[PDB]
Amino acid sequence: MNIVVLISGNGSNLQAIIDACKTNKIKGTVRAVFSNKADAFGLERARQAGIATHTLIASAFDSREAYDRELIHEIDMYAPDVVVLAGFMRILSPAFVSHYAGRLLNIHPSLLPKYPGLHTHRQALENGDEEHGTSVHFVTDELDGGPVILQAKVPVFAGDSEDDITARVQTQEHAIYPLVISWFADGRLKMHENAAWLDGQRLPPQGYA
Amino acid sequence: MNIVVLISGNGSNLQAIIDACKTNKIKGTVRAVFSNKADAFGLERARQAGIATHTLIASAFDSREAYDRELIHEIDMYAPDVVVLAGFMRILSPAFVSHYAGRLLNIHPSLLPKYPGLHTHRQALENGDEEHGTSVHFVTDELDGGPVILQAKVPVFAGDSEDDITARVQTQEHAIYPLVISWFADGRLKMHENAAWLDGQRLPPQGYA
Ligand SMILES: Nc1nc(O)c2cc(C[C@@](O)(CNCC(=O)N[C@@H]3O[C@H](COP(=O)(O)O)[C@@H](O)[C@H]3O)c3ccc(C(=O)N[C@@H](CCC(=O)O)C(=O)O)cc3)ccc2n1
Ligand SMILES: Nc1nc(O)c2cc(C[C@@](O)(CNCC(=O)N[C@@H]3O[C@H](COP(=O)(O)O)[C@@H](O)[C@H]3O)c3ccc(C(=O)N[C@@H](CCC(=O)O)C(=O)O)cc3)ccc2n1
Repeated sequence: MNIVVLISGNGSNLQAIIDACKTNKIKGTVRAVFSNKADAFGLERARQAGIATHTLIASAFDSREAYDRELIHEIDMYAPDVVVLAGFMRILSPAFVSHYAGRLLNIHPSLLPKYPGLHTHRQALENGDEEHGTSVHFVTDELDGGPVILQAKVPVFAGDSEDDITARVQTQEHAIYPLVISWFADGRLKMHENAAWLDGQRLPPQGYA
Repeated sequence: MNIVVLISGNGSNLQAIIDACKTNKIKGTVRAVFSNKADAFGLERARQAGIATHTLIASAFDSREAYDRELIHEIDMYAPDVVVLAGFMRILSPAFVSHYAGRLLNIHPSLLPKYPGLHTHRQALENGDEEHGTSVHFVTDELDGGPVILQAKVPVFAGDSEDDITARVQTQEHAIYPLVISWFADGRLKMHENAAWLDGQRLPPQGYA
């Protein structure tokens, strides 16, 4: 079970994945870590774990197509069974999505379909939401990004700051992302016809419940 | 690509495999190492590499069936895509072979079908063979042990001690076992109907040539 993780920053989710592989909770290994930002601390987490790292900077390519062409080329050297987006903040082209159809995962910090874009925590707090959360989903060419596999909700209280909420959501992420990856590694989770199936059961719109 | 290696001694072949996974020559990872001997140095090589180790001593079991039942139970916790026998000096039962059918590899220190048993080096020298070598094969419940995938031959000269020939063959082992495993990891090597196939072609009785 070869895992390739794509990141853009801190890498706390990447770390939770690395940790779960080490305990064998995830019966697999992170073979390589890719980042579109050279200064991402996630690259350091990978280097300290003895994991191969690669960085592709946008300015080194003259088109989004060329960038993804090289990205696919480099990722495939590791023969990934699953490609995991963990804080990767760069849109992946349809060609990339198709190439890894059914084996591309993403984690989005909101209770989809709400706040499908950027600044999710900011929006939750400013709109005074009572609940917030995160969603792990299969990435497809669909307009909504793909079928949700699992969500985690967290309460939002009056005094909470954006950092308070962000950290609270990330704690859930560190738990559900490795869990979802373990379901995939175990062959229990599969994507088919733009739908997520767990243990042969078609999952509802907001994931396993 | 999860690899589980079974050993009984030194572990030099295990090391060559670990090294090839590290360089990504083998697009996979050794997830666990099993030994039927607590004193095997190979276990130290594994521990130093941060690889989970397990030892199953024969005296702790009252039947070959019970021993293999536990071995299967423990190996499966790592969800191996390939089980690699590298110096494992204990016969595996038909149930074990069947359980890992098509994904069980072994390396034998002789140019099969010659000297299919023990003390191969001793025999090659005593009979005055001008050639000796090693054979990697898929393990099946057949009388010959399974289809040969690849062999490596070494010349034998007058004046060579059993230690000389053994070391010479060992050098070839370290080259061909990781190669064969890389072919399996790349999806190029498959076992179909007790025969070995590389790139869709049925391999010769004595392996790839
Ligand atoms: N085909 C496809 N489909 C999706 O659904 C994608 C989903 C994402 C993630 C995200 O929705 C943010 N949605 C995901 C998100 O916010 N991820 C959160 O990250 C944290 C990481 O924590 P950690 O590092 O401690 O683990 C975690 O808590 C995790 O939940 C998304 C979308 C667009 C852009 C973007 O327009 N980028 C511009 C550049 C912008 C700029 O740099 O200025 C571009 O030109 O491509 C960036 C991110 C990225 C690529 C995708 N690609
Ligand atoms: N079903 C099945 N089929 C096969 O073909 C098997 C093939 C083997 C390997 C071997 O042929 C030795 N043939 C293989 C062999 O000699 N391996 C060589 O080892 C070196 C390791 O180097 P390294 O450690 O530095 O990497 C390398 O150069 C490598 O090629 C074989 C045969 C019989 C016995 C045995 O009768 N054992 C008794 C007694 C056990 C005891 O005393 O405890 C038993 O009761 O089971 C053991 C090994 C083991 C289990 C098998 N099981």
